[PDB]
Amino acid sequence: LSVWGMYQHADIVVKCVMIGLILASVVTWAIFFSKSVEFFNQKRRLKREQQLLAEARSLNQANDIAADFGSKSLSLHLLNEAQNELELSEGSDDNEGIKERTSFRLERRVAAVGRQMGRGNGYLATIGAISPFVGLFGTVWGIMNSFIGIAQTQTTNLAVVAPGIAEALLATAIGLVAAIPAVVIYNVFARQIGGFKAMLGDVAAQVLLLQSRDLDLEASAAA
Amino acid sequence: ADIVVKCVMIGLILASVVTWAIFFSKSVEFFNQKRRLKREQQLLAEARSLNQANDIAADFGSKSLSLHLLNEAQNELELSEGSDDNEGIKERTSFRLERRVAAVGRQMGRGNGYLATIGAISPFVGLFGTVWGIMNSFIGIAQTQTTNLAVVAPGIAEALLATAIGLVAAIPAVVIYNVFARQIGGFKAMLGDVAAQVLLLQSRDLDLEASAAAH
Amino acid sequence: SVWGMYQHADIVVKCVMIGLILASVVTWAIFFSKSVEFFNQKRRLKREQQLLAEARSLNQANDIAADFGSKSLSLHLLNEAQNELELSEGSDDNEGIKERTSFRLERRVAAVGRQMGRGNGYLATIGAISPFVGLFGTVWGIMNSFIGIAQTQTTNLAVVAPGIAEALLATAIGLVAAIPAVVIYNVFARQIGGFKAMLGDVAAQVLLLQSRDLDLEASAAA
Amino acid sequence: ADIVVKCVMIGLILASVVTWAIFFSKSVEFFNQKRRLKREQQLLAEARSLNQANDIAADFGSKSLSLHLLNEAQNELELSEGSDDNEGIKERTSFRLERRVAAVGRQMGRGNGYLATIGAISPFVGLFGTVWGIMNSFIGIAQTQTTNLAVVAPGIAEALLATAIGLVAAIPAVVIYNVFARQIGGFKAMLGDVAAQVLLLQSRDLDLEASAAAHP
Amino acid sequence: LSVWGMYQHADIVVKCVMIGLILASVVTWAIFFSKSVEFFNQKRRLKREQQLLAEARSLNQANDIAADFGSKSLSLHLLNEAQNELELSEGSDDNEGIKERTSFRLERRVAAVGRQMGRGNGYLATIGAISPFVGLFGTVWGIMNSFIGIAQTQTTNLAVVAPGIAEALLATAIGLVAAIPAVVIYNVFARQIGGFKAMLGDVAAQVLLLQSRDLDLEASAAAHP
Amino acid sequence: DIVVKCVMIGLILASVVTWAIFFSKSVEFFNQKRRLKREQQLLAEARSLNQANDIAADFGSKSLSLHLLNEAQNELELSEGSDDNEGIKERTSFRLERRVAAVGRQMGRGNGYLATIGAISPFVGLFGTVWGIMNSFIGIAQTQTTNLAVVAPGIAEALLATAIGLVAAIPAVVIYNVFARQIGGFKAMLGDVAAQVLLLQSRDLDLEASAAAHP
Repeated sequence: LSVWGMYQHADIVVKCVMIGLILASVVTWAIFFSKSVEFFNQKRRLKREQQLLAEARSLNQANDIAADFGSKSLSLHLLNEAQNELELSEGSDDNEGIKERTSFRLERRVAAVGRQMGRGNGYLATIGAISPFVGLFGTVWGIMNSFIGIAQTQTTNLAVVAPGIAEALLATAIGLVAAIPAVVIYNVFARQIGGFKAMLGDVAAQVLLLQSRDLDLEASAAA
Repeated sequence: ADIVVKCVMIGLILASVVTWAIFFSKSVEFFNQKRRLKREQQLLAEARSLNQANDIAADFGSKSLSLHLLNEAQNELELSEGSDDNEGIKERTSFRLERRVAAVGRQMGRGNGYLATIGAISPFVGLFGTVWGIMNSFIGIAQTQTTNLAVVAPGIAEALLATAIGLVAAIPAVVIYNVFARQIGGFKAMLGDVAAQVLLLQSRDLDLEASAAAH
Repeated sequence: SVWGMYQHADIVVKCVMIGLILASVVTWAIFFSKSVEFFNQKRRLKREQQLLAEARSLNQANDIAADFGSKSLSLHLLNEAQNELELSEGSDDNEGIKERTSFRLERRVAAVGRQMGRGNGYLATIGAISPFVGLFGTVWGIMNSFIGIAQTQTTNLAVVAPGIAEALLATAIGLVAAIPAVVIYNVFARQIGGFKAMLGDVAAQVLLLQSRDLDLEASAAA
Repeated sequence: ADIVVKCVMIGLILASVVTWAIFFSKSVEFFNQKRRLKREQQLLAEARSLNQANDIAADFGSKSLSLHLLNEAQNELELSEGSDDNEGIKERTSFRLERRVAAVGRQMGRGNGYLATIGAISPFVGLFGTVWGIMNSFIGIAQTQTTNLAVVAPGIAEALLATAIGLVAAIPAVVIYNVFARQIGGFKAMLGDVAAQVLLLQSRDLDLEASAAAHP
Repeated sequence: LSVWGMYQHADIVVKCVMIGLILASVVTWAIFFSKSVEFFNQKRRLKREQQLLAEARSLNQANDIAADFGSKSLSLHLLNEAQNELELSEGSDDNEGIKERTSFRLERRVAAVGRQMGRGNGYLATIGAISPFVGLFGTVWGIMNSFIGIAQTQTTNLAVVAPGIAEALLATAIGLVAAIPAVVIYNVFARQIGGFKAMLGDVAAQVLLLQSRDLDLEASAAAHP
Repeated sequence: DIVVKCVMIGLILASVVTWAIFFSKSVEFFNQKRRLKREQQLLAEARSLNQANDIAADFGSKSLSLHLLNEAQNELELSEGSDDNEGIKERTSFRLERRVAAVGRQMGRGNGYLATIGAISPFVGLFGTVWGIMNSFIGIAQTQTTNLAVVAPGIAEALLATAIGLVAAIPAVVIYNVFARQIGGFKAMLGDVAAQVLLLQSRDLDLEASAAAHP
C-alpha cells in the first residue's frame, strides 16, 4: 500500500488531517529553503563588513571604508545613525548626551533587524506546536471508529477493530512528519537569529567605540 | 444521550463561537492600529526638532498614539516652564512615556486571556466528558453483570467523541492566541521606538538650547 | 445520580469525593467574594486616576483627593509624599527627597499587591493537587478491580466494572475541582498584575508632581 | 508479601511522619516570628528619626529582628565616626541590611529541602514498588507457566497499593512545602520593608545633619 | 527471584542495560559520600571564620584574626585579595578606584570557588538525564521479545508474554533506581553550593565594608586634622 | 519496508554527524584549554600592564590571553591624547567582554547538532515504529485475521526502530553535556583573564594620574 492508497481508504476526517499536515510540511520546507539562503548571504556580507571596519581608527575612516558597502548594507545603516546624531547635535556642548543618544539609537536598530529576521519563524513555531494536537485528534477519532465497528458488527476481534486502529496510527505518523522538522528548523533559525544579532551588535559596538573616542579627543583639545 | 456529556459538547461549541468572534473583532482593531502607527513612525522619522515633530503630527487625529506621546512631552515642557534643571525635564518625560507605552500594551491584550484559557482547558473539559461517559458504561456493566464489550461500544464511542470536539475547540484558540501575542509584542516594540524618537528630539533640543545660552 | 454514585462507592472514594466537592465549594466562594472586591477597587482607582490627572501641582492633587475616603489608595500615596516632605523639612538635598519618596511608593504599591493576593494561595493548591488526589482514586479503583479478580477467581468485564467505575469517578471529580481553580487562579493573578500597574501609574503621577514642584521651588530661589 | 515492596511502604510511612513533624515545629516558629515582626513594623512606623526608632525598639527582645537591623545601622554610624562621606555611610548600611535580610530568608528555609524531596520522590518510589511487584508476578507466571490472571491478582493489587501510599505521602509534603515557601517570601518582603524604614530614617537624619552644619 | 538470578535469565541486551545502570548508581552514591563530607567540613570551617571576622573594626584587625586560619582558608584568600589591591594601588589618589577593583576581584573569586564546588555535579546531571533513556530502551526491548514469543510459540497467552514483560519491567525499575537519586542529589548539591556561595559572599561583603570604611576615615583625617 | 529502512539509514547518518562533532571538539578543547591555566598563572604575578605584556611576549600569535592584552594596548594607543581616563577604562571593558562572548559563541559550534540529534533521534525511531504497526493493522484489515501470532513478527520489527533510535540519541546526549560543561568552564576562565587585563589597565591609569597631580 502507497500513501495515496492509504489516503483513499481513510475516512473524510483523516483525509483532511492528511491534506492539512502535508500542506503544513510543504510550507515548513519552503520557509526553510528561502530563509537558509537569506541568512547565508547576510552573514557572509556582515562578516566581510566587520573585518573591513575593524581596521578603522576614527569614525571618519569607518565612513570611508563603508562608502562602497551598498545601500542595503547593515553596517552602513549603523554608521549613518551615528552621523545623523552628530549632524542634528551640531552646536551642543554635552558630548555625553551625543554618546547616550547614539547608543540608544543603535541598540533599538539592532533589535528591529532581529525582529525582521524572524518573519517566518512564527509559522514554524505554530506548525511544530499544533501538529501533535491534530495527530492526537486523529488518534482519538481513529479509536472511536474501532468502537463504532464493534457496535455495528456486535463482534470484538482484531479484524473489526483494525481499520480504526490503522487510521489512528496514520494520524500519529503524519503528525510526527509535520512536527519534528518544524521544531528542529524553528530552533536552528532562532539560534542563527541570536548569533546574527550578536555579530550586528559587535559592529554597532565598534561604531560606538569610534564615536566615543573621537568626541573624547576633541573635548581634550578644547580643555 | 448523557446530560453531562451533552453539556460538555454545548460548552465546547460555545467556546469555539467565542474564539472566532474574538478573532474577527481583534483582527480589525490590530490591522488598523498597526498600519496607522507604521505610517506615523515613517513621517516622524524626518523630524529634526520636537517643534518640527509637532508640525508633522498636527493632522494625525485625536485618537493617534504618536500624537499622545508628543502631547506628553509638550505638557511636561509647559508645566516645567521656569525650571533650571533640564535633566529633571528629560527624566520626568521618559518616566511618563515608559508608563503610557506599558498602559497601551495592557489595553491591546484585552481578549487574549479568553483565547489562552479556551486553548488550555478545552482538551481537559473534553477529557472530563469521555471519563464521565466511560464511567457510566462501567456502572452499566456492574448493574447488568455484562460480559460482552459490544453492549458498551456505542457509549464508549460517544464518550471518545467529547475528546475529539475538545481538541477541535482548543487548536484554533491556541493558534489565534499566539498570532495576537506576537502582534501585541511587535506593536509594543514599535510604539516603544516612536516614544524613543519623541525622547531623542526633546533631549537634543534641551541640550542645543542650553549651549546657545552658555555662549 | 451523583448521590447514587457516592452511596455505591468505597469509604476511600466517598472521602476523596467529599474532599474534592468541598474544594470546589471553596473555589467558587473565593471567586464570588474576590470578583466583587476587585471590581469595586478597580472602579474606584480608575475614577481617582482621572480626577488626579488634572493636577498641576502636588498641593492641587491633595485638594482633589481631599474627599476620596480614608480607605482610598491614591490618598495613601499622596500622604506618603507629604509625610516625606514634612520629615525632610530643613534639608538642602532635593534629590534625596525624590529618591526616598520613590522608594516608599514602590514598596507601598508592592505591599498592596501582596494584600490583593490573599486567597489565591488556596486556588493554586486546589488546582495543583486536585489532579493528584484524582490519580490516587484511579490507582485505588484499579487496585479494587484486581481484588475483585482474586476474590471471584475470574477475569471478566463484570468482575472488574465496580473498580473501573470508581477509578473513573475519581478522575471526573478531580477534573471538576482542578479546571475552575486553575482558570480562576490565573484570571485573578492577571487582574492583580493589571491593578498593580494601575496603582503604579497613580504613584508615578504623585512622583512627577513632587519632582516638578521641588525643581520649580529651587529655580525661584535662584 | 514482598520485601522490596514492604521496604517501600515503611519508607513512605516514615516519610509521612517526618513531613508532619517538620510541619508542627516550623508552623510554631514561623507564626511566632511573623506575629512579632508585624507588631514591631507598626510601632517603628511612628518614628520621625533613627534615634526615636531606637527608643521604640528598646522595649523589644534580644532575639528581635527589627532590633538587629537598627543595631546594624548604629554599628555602621559608630565605626564611621569621623568620616566626611555621608553617602559612603548610607551605601555601607544598605549593603549590610540587604545581605542580612537575605541571610534571614535562608535561615527560615531550613527544613523545606526535606519537604521538597519527599513531595517530589514519593510518587516515584511508589511507582518503583508497583513495577517491582508486578515484575515478580510475571516472573512467577513464566516459572509456573500459568494462564489464569486470578492466580496473580493478589500480587498485582498489593503492587498497585505502593503507588496509592506513594501519592498519600507526596500530596501533604507538596502542599506544606508551597505554603511555607509562600510564607518565607511574604516574611522576607515584610523584613525588607522594616530594613527600608531603618534606611530611610538614617538617610534623612544624615541629610538634615549636613544641612544644619552648612548653615551655622 | 534474586537480582543476580534475574540478571542470569535475561537477554545479553537486558544484561548490558542492567550493568550500565548499576555502574551509574555506584558512581552516583560514590560522588554523594565524598562531596557530602567535603561540603560539611568546608561550611563548618567558614561558619567559624565568619563569626570570628564579625568582631573586626578595621581591615588590619581582620588580618590579625585571620592570621592563623590556615593556607587553604577561604576567608584568608579574600583578605589577601583586598591587601594585594591596596599594595599594588600604593600611590593612588583615587580611593573609589581601589574599592571598585577590590569588589570586582572578590565577586570573581567567590564565583570561581562556586565553580570548584560544582566538580562532580556534571556526572550527576548526565546520569539523571540518560538513565531514563537506557531504562526506556530495556522496556522497548522487553516488550519486543514478548511479541517474538507470540510469533515463535504458535500460542498467545499470559505465560508466552511473561518473560518479555518481566524483562521490560526490570529495565524500568533499574532506570528509576539510577535516575531518581541522581536527580535529587544533583539538586541538593546545587542548592548547597548556592547557599555556600551566599555565606562566602557575606564574608567577602565584610572584607569590602572594612576596606571601604578604612579608606573613608583615612581620607577624612587628611582633609581635616 | 522502504519507510522503516529510511529511518535506520537516517539514524545511521545521525550517528555519523555525532562522530564528526565528537572529533572536531575533542581536538579543539585538548589543545586550547590547559594552555589558558598556564597563561592565567603567569599573568597573575604581573604588577603592571607593561609587565603583563612582557610575560605574554612569548605566548604565541594564536594565544587568547595575548589577544585580550593587545585589545587593551590598541585602546591606549588609539586614545593617546585623551584626558578622560574613565572613557579609556569603559571602552576597554566593553571590547574585552564582547571579545570573551564572541569566543564563547565560536566554541559552541556543533553543540546545536548534538542537542537536536539527542532530542529528536527517539522521535524518528517512534515514527518508524508507528509506521510499522500501522502496516500490520492495514494487513489485518485486508486479510480479516483474528490471530495476533500472524502479526507479531511485524510488531517486534517495528518496536526495534524505537530501540535503535534510543541507541543513536544516548551518545549525542552524553557528548552534548560534557562539551556544554567544558565551554562554560572555559568562558569563565577567559573571563577571569580579561578581568585581570582590566584591573592592570585601571590601576595603571590611576597611578599615572596621581603622579601628574603631585610631581
